[PDB]
Amino acid sequence: APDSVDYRKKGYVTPVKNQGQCGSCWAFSSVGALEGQLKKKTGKLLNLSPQNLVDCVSENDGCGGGYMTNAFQYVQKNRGIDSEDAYPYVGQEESCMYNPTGKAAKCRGYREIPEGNEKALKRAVARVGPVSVAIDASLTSFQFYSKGVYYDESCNSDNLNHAVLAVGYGIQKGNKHWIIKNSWGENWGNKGYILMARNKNNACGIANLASFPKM
Ligand SMILES: *C(=O)([C][N]C(=O)[C]([C][C]([C])[C])[N]C(=O)O[C]C1=[C][C]=[C][C]=[C]1)[C][N]C(=O)[C]([C][C]([C])[C])[N]C(=O)O[C]C1=[C][C]=[C][C]=[C]1
Repeated sequence: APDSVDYRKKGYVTPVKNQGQCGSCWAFSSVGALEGQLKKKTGKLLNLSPQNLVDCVSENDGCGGGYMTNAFQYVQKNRGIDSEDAYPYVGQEESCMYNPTGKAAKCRGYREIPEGNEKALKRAVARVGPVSVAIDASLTSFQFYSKGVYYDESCNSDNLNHAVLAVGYGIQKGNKHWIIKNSWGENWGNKGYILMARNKNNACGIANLASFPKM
């Protein structure tokens, strides 16, 4: 059977969102992993609140930045994250307004992935599901991508600036690839997604800041 898994066609992933002018890609990513696990456990997908993370994870910078692990730690220590209808995305920073009633998910910790480990990452996405990863997105070839398996010898594994979410992997045609869910509306890349090279020596440092929440 094909060495591939694509969570989109299993109801594990939600519609592609646009982050706007807010640097909350880390919030979208975190929430993306939370939704994947939700579906795994409860069997039903629901849209979680990225804004809830933006305004409440004080350990992070809000629209300035943040780490997914910090957002995980928050849903565990606060025990609950609202749904989108319970705490809509306003495209900017505002006072934390967690509405306990609107809670739609919980998590009991989180697990990282060995820095620079693509084999282990494959195993995670295969075993656990949608993993939150961070890559170097500061590159024009990446931004105007439209189709195919993305690869550029200048993607810097040391400059992780954009958080994203791995929804699977595969071989489009000869080339191994990580199926990525970006957060720049669905007008970007291939309807919101982008296939990135897999096994071509830790391309873009996709496996350097990976993690997954435990549920
Ligand atoms: C993300 O939101 C980061 N934002 C983006 O990558 C881009 C910015 C652009 C300059 C490429 N997107 C953006 O601004 O959206 C605008 C837009 C919307 C729709 C269409 C087009 C454009 C938030 N990420 C962070 O804050 C990250 C967190 C993780 C990557 C760690 N912070 C970061 O990378 O800096 C700190 C850091 C230090 C050490 C190691 C890793 C990270």
